[PDB]
Amino acid sequence: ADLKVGFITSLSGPVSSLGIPYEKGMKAAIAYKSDVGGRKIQLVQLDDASDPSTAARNARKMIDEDKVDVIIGTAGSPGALAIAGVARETKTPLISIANANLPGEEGAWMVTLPQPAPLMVSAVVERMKKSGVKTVGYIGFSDAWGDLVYDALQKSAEPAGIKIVSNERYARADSSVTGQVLKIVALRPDAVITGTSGTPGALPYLALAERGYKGQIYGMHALINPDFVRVGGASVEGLLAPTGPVIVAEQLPSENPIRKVSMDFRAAYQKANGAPPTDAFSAYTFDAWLLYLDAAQRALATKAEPGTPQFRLALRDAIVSTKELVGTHSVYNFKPTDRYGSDERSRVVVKLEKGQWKLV
Repeated sequence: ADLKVGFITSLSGPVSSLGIPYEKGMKAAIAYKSDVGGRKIQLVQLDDASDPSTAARNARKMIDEDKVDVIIGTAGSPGALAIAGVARETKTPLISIANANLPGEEGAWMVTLPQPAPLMVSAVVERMKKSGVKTVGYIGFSDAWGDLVYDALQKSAEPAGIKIVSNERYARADSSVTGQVLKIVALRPDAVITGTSGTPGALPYLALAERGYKGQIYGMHALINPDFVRVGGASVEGLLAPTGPVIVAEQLPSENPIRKVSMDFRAAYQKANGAPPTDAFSAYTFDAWLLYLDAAQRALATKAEPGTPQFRLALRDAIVSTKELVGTHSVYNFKPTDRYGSDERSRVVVKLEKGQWKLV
């Protein structure tokens, strides 16, 4: 009989601008393949309105009523963590497409697809190494994302002998960052990296250029989007950042196995949505589908019947032991005790040139 899969994203509320791409990634996925071992897949979708309490109610309804075997996770981290808790309580695996870190047994029934920030930071620290960087200044948000980037910068740069000379912060809604950037320029670091996201992430770069900074400028994958690019304008020219390789698949060498899968994704996204994709979030949903397709195939070989707790366990067990699954964002290798499955193949460094991201 058929195979039921749950899909929760945000089509309303403050993370709809990510839940909409996520859904487009699900249409691509369906266009690429919609059966496992000859068995059609029935998708059960609900909208969490960017609300975590609603995401958890949605999950319970899919699990208790529709009897889905798995859920492919939602557009924000709060909602993803909410589903993760229902995932554990109901013994139903979750494939999270948002960066959700729930370590230990509490997260035994989830995996997290997006690359963890330290793996992304290490990529641009490696670029600093070959670029002659001996001093780096940091400026980032005064929240958990700013903290995480700076902590990963400490743990990656200091072992490699790069001195961090500034740790300035600012709030997301701040209009000015002049004071902080004045202190950074005075230290004359060889490079400045920021720990930011969205169009507020452009503020420090605009300040550095008005202040006349002629060093290298770095930033995170959260800055890879056309809105940041045009707000940054000339001030972000030459910006170095890590990215999941799908963004620049057409530039990848042929030995990079992510090029072929990324190209399959672009064609399937083209077929279902009418235009080629340019965002990272649709690609995460694709990878989640690829992971489910592969893990389902293996769980079906165990003779456990879909729609039963036993198959839910088989599917979880297959997901969290996946080996060498080539996706658009990573080559996924999962172990039961770790929520993440990305390694150094999960990211490349790009440079912003004439408004385009170029593989370095």
